[PDB]
Amino acid sequence: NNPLFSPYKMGKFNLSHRVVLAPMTRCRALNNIPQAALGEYYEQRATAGGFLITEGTMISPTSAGFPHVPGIFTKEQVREWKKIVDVVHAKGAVIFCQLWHVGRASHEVYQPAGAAPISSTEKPISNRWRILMPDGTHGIYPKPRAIGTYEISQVVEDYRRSALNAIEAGFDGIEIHGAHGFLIDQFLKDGINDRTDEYGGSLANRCKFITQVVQAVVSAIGADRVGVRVSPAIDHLDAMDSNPLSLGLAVVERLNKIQLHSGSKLAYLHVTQPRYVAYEEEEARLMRTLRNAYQGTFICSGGYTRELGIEAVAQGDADLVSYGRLFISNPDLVMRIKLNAPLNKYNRKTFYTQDPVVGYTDYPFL
Ligand SMILES: Cc1cc2nc3c(=O)[nH]c(=O)nc-3n(C[C@H](O)[C@H](O)[C@H](O)COP(=O)(O)O)c2cc1C
Ligand SMILES: CCOC(=O)/C(=N\O)C(C)=O
Repeated sequence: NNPLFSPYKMGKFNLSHRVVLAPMTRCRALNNIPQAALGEYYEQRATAGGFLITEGTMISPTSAGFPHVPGIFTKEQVREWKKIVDVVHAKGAVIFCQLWHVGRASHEVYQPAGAAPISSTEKPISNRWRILMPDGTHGIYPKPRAIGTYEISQVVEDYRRSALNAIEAGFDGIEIHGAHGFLIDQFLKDGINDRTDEYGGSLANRCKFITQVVQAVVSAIGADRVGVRVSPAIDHLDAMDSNPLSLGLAVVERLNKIQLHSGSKLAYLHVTQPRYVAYEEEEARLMRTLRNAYQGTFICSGGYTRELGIEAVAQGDADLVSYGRLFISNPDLVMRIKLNAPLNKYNRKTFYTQDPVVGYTDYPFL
């Protein structure tokens, strides 16, 4: 029997199988408003008892660094998300909204009034990386503005309000994007965070921001509706730490403590496999070390296949396995994995284009 199709209780959510739609930015949410195309896309991939995580979603007007990504900070956005959540729920799926602030991984073109993006630091991403522009060219990451503690508290409140908005739209929960060199990771990683106040220096201080964000959303909507994504070891946007495993374990310790204090477990911890990039024994052991340390559900992501996902669940390395690129090109990926049916190729050229159909909803079913 296939271990990916054993049921799993993710808190109060009864999942029928362990194949998860990973969060993926696709840039079809024109003008940051969820569009009907998103409803068709998520409906195609929804299954009864299956778990879906949305594309990263803006928590505020300054949180974007990609074109046409959805927000959930306005009532117009909430109204349009509600239509998408309804069609997914009609298929029996569980769906979480990923809350995403890019921090310094932005550009004047994505910021109100062309202002500088915000970060923990004034250090820019280096010129080894270039940002996708709305016209399909690539631009230069600018120097960010380093925020003070008042502004940090405002950003935490943006997460809190967005979590409440997600519940209003009908989402089952939210995921905190704390990975991949974006705003939260710019506080976590000692290769970025050069602060001398209470949010920088020590490992404890670098973990303060993610702790406050998670506590804020747990207080607002309940721990069992909150997932947290991190990537202590990742090659993306100059987000390195001198001791990735200790960083990961410090975050896990904080999450365990939040659960004890709240008297409830989070929905899950979601960790990117260090092998995953946008453009091996030590890697696997880092994943298992974090899993063994965390008191709760563990989702693994990054480079998984049918065989590797089966291995992960069978060996106890993870409870759930999220798939990205193969879910782009296989709307019925869950069914194909169950049947061991051949998978369709994906076309990177249309990952981030705006067409509501081409490269988005026109990948065929079996
Ligand atoms: C087009 C694309 C967009 C992505 N956008 C996000 C995102 O918005 N938030 C996030 O946490 N991860 C994002 N990722 C990472 C995926 O969630 C996932 O971890 C990765 O695709 C899994 O590896 P796989 O593609 O080999 O399955 C993205 C990946 C792709 C390919
Ligand atoms: C390389 C890791 O970064 C990602 O996967 C991502 N978002 O988190 C995007 C928008 O591609």
